[PDB]
Amino acid sequence: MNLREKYGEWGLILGATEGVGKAFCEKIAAGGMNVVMVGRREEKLNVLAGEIRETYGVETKVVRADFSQPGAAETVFAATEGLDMGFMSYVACLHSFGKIQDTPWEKHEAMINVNVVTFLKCFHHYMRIFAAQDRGAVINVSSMTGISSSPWNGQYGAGKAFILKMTEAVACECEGTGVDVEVITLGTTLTPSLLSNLPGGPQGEAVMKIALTPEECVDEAFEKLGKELSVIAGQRNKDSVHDWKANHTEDEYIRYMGS
Amino acid sequence: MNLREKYGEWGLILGATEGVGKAFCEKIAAGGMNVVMVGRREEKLNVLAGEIRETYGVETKVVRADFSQPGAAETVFAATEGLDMGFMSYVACLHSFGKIQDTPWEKHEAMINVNVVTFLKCFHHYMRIFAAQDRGAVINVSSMTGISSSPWNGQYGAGKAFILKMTEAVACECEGTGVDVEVITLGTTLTPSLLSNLPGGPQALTPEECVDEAFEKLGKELSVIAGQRNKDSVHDWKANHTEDEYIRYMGS
Repeated sequence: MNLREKYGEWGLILGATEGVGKAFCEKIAAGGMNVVMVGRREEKLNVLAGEIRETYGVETKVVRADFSQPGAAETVFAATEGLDMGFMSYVACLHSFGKIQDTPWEKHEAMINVNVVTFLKCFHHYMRIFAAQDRGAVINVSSMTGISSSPWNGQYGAGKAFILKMTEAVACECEGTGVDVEVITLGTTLTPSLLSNLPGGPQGEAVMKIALTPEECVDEAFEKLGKELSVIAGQRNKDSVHDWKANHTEDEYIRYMGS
Repeated sequence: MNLREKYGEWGLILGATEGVGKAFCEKIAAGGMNVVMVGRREEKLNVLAGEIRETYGVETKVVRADFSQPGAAETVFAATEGLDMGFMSYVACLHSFGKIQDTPWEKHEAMINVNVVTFLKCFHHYMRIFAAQDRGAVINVSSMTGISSSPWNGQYGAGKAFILKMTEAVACECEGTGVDVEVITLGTTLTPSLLSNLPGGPQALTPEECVDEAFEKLGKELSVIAGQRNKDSVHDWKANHTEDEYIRYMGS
């Protein structure tokens, strides 16, 4: 049985053009689902949509929305109305370097909108649909910064922790229903974002000993969907988190991040 | 002698706002030079200028210029006219992920302008000034991609190799003159931009460390690779492997 048969006709990827987003689109398309792909870069989404259609033979719908902006979620809801929905993933994230006081309120609000408000509007709306039909799946993406905290980029971890804890709660609520919910928590992931800050050196190599590909993250999330509630992607990351939790104080972990 | 006494009154940092550019600004201000700080993000430049004046008590001149655009160099030259110039560093770079055919021509021409044309215009203009007065210094910044190549970001490596080999040539030309020229080649450097892309660890040199090494070797060494590990890694790629293996490794 494939994802279309198990969960429903269309899957919604919220933040579809970067690495992990793109890999979600490809995975659900390979699983037979038609793909609603959402993000701010419409041209890039259109290219990806054509690639998905040509590679997988599924239908696509491209929705331009900026998740930092008011009305983004409503744009999405209008785009999916009348579709048989089987899947949602919230992938988008916004962070911004700076101490709390050095980041202007407008940017803080943008981050709240991406990581908290648009996130929850979408999660709530599609959970209503999935719960009413007693059928569907959600995999939301968090970050190890949601566990460690993120000094000098405080809202990264704060927002990702909101996503983590909200999704953990809902994952538990859905046990023994027809809706399967999971949060997958990512560490350092191989993106063009990353590679373009790795211009050379053995230190460039040292990052790949602990970087996962977007595909391996998505593969692990789907392997555990409906079995585990809260997953840390990759073995090394699981063990690293466990060693921080078990053998160090909270302060040591925070301070390590801030060092 | 501090930098002021050795080379001259004003230093010009082309690409002053990001990590390495900022480190150059602080270093030359610490060495007693007034700082011409150039880049596209004028608000950010003004903040840095304020910090430099506040900390070091040197003069600053902020020049808004976009090095991808024609006439950027000529904007900078107008700003430095009448200043006693001692130092220049070309720090700015522009890269763009994609196979050569997938990058639009306009973007290719922008990269050419940032990495080659504006670079060389500035290098030529300020070398004329330094050579005529027989004093001055230039430290240009290259990248290990200029050595390895950069598959899926071809113009980055190509442009950085242009900067590398041009600066190497000029560094040699200046030996035994009052002008000291150096190229410092950087690998992965510890910046906020890198750290934001390492959410799960590890949590390399800092820009400050790279700039410190460059100034330590200025007038002694022509072409420096920043950091001991990077020097050893490039040696081993050069000595123990074919050129193709190194290229394929970067592409993998």
